[PDB]
Parts: sequence; structure tokens; C-alpha cells
Amino acid sequence: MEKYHGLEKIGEGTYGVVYKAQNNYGETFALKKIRLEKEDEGIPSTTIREISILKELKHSNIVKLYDVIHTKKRLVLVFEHLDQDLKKLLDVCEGGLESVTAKSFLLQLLNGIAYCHDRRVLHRDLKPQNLLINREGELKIADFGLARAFGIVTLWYRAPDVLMGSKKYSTTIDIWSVGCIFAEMVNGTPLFPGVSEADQLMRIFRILGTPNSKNWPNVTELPKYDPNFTVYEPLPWESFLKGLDESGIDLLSKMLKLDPNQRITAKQALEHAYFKE
Repeated sequence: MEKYHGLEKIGEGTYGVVYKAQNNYGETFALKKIRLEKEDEGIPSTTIREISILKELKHSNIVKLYDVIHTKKRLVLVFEHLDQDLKKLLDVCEGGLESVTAKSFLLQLLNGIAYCHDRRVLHRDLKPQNLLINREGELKIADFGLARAFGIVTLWYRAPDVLMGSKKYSTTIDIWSVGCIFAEMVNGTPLFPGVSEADQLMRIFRILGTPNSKNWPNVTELPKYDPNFTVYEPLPWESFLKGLDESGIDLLSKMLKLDPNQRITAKQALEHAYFKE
């Protein structure tokens, strides 16, 4: 356990319960007790190793992992504590964020991602709840790399190719989520709030158009691709986005390309004109 007191439950996180706590030095940390479906199974050394290496992620926009505590059918991660997150902030911001705030958060999000991508660390489950924010306006991404360790579900930020069964390692998956979060920051409301895998795809296609072999070569090789998908044409960007100037729309359009091979990278996004304004 490593000597923590005043364990206060502050949330249900993705893989388990998050507590705020203090060590015996007075300092505040977040403790994430990973929920073990099968207690008796144990955690293998490969898993511990793939979590422990995340301690090497040292970046101002990545939540710092301090410790991995494995004792007796219990696994707790000790992380830097931040008091706020983007989900809770958006929940009290009618209409979404002011454009200068969304840009600031987007820049920070992309910087964290770019850092991780350069180290071949993927997130795969980016969402507002894991973008933590401190009193100074600094955004820090939580849970990067945990998907490689650990694999009712929120499908809102999942890329179409992922929804259609793609299993490959790819950085592109995260950029799709960024695009969805960007739109949510500017609009207030989530862009594609699907209730099932099928409905999630329809929500995306109703806005951006149904894929076909011409706008997404090789889309037909995906295991859950469906040649009978309803065919929708793309809507004009300005019709479902509010509060975004032309550079902003352009950038967003590059993140929400359906074909992952044409989707902008994090580092490319960072070079976009939207950020020089």
C-alpha cells in the first residue's frame, strides 16, 4: 500500500476506483485501485512491466505516474492529482468553451499526445473525463498506455475503423478522439453520442458521409464492414459546428477523416494555422 491516509473516493474511473489521498509527508496524490474481474488469476509480470514503463512518460501534459503497488491480489497506481476534468468543466459551460480556451486545451492535448506517439504509446480511450485540468489552466491526459496493459462502454470517441473491427496498432485512433473532443469543446454537446456500435457508426456517417471504396480505399477489408450501410452524404462543416473560424474547421476536418491513412497526425496538427492565430 505504501503508507497513505485520508483515502477519499473521488470517482469511478475506467479500470477502477479513484481515491484522493495523502502520504505520511502531507503531499496529495491520486490512487487508482485497478478492478480485478478475476481476483484469483493474479497479475503477470508482463503486465506489471507494461504499466511500470509508463513511469518514463514525463511531459507537462501527461499525468505523472509515481508508483505501481502490487500486493496480495490488489493493484494500485499512484498518480499526480488534479482537481478538475474536462467532462465536469463542460457540464457547467453552456454552449461549450470560449474559443481561446478550447484552443488552449487542444494545443495541450496534442502536445501530450505527440510526446506519447513518438514513444509508440497509445491511449485508445481518450475522452473528456481523462483530460484533467488544474487551477492554472493546464490540461493533463490520464490513462495513456493503460489500454496496452488492460485492454455501459462509451463508444463516442471511437474511430469508425475501430468500430468495424480493426485491431492494428495505430496512432490514428487517438486523433479521431481528439477531433470528437474538439467539436465537443466548441459545441458543448458530444458530436457522436451513439448508444451501440451500430448506432455509433450511423451517428458518424450521418454527419460525415457513409464510406465507400472511393473515399476510403480498402474500407471493405474491415471485418465488420457492411455493404448495405445506409448511404448518407456529408453535411457542410459549418452546419454542425458553432464558434469555429475557418482555420479551426479546417483542422477539425483533418482529424475527422474517416480513412485513418489520411487523418492528420498530432505533430502535423500542432503545425496548423489554427494555432498561429
